[PDB]
Amino acid sequence: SNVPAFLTKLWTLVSDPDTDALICWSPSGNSFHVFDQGQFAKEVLPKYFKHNNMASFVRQLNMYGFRKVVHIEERDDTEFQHPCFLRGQEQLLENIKRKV
Amino acid sequence: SNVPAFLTKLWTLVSDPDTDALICWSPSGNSFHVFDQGQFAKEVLPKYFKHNNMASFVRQLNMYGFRKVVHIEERDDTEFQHPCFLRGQEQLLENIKRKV
DNA sequence: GGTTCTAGAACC
DNA sequence: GGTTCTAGAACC
Repeated sequence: SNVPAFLTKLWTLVSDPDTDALICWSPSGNSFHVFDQGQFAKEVLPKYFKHNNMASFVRQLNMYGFRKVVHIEERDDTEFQHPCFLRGQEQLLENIKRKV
Repeated sequence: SNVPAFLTKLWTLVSDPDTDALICWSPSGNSFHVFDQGQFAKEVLPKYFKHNNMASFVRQLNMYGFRKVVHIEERDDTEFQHPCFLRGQEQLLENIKRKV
């Protein structure tokens, strides 16, 4: 396949029991969460990407069409969502498209 | 004076010995640094602002014309700068202007 | 106005 | 293309 390396890395990042303490799939599998935003940034992002910044990780998620899921009004949790980014459906990452 | 509350809060945030471990003036006084970005976010921002997010703190700094100082190529440090935001010159915060 | 979310554009 | 920096616009 010729899927972008961001998405195969995201898939791996999320899909990793050892990682699940800081970023894991939602129990249904239609979204993924990230806890302790700043530790994840510091302790996980560099092992997959060429930086250590949540800001820059998020920027990609937006560029590939992901949208944050809003938690409405403590709870240091950030969740993201894309229709073709589903736990049972790895072959759907091919269908994701970065906007250029 | 009728200076915006963001800037009086920034001034206080930076200018506080107890805070200086996570955000302090540059030794000359022409800029301010922030260390351990994520802890500052979590442990300081909420005591001055209605959130706990660096992203949203930065956004204001940009809105009031601050510009990040680039550290060029480990070093978990972020520095910001504004010509009318100087340690000896509190009365110059009146001269700062948010773009609208 | 402050906060949050997303995106533009420059620099790699 | 990925990263960084800043800003637009909607929602409060």
